[PDB]
Amino acid sequence: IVYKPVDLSKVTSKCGSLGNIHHKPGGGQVEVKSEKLDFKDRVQSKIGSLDNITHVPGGGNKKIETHK
Amino acid sequence: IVYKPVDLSKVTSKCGSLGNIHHKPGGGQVEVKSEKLDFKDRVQSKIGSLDNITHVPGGGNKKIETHK
Amino acid sequence: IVYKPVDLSKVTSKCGSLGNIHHKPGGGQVEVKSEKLDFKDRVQSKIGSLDNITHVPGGGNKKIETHK
Repeated sequence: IVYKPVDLSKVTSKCGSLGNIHHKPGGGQVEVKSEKLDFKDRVQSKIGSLDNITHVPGGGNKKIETHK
Repeated sequence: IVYKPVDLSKVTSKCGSLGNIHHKPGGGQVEVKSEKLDFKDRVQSKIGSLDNITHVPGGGNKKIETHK
Repeated sequence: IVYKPVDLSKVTSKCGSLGNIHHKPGGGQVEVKSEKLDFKDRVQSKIGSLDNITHVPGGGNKKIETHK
């Protein structure tokens, strides 16, 4: 009996922002004015002219193999 | 009995924003005026002139290979 | 008995925004005026001129193989 399985296989994930070009991007003025506001539970707020956001919860790899 | 399976295969995920060109992208002025507002539960707010978001929960790979 | 299966397969996914050109995209002026609003439950709000958004929950790959 000769048992010589060969695995050269590639499992690859390229997830998120990759190889992009952003030439001279520009956010104009942002102006937020607030008066007599009332809040009675949690507040999350974000303010800003130019944003570039990447989230990657994904992109995981799994490779299960078995020989008998 | 001679057993010589060969795997050279590829499994590629390529997910999100890839290889894009943004050339002089311009966010205009953004102006937010808020007066006498009442909030009795949770607030999320985002304010901005130019925004670029990539979100990737996906793009995962699974390879399974069994030999008997 | 000789057993020599060869796998050269290329399982591939390309999901989201790929290889686009955005030449001088211009968001306009955005003006939001709010007065005397009541919110008895949760609020989510995005305000802005020029948003690029890519969301990819999908694009995953599964490969199963068995030899007997």
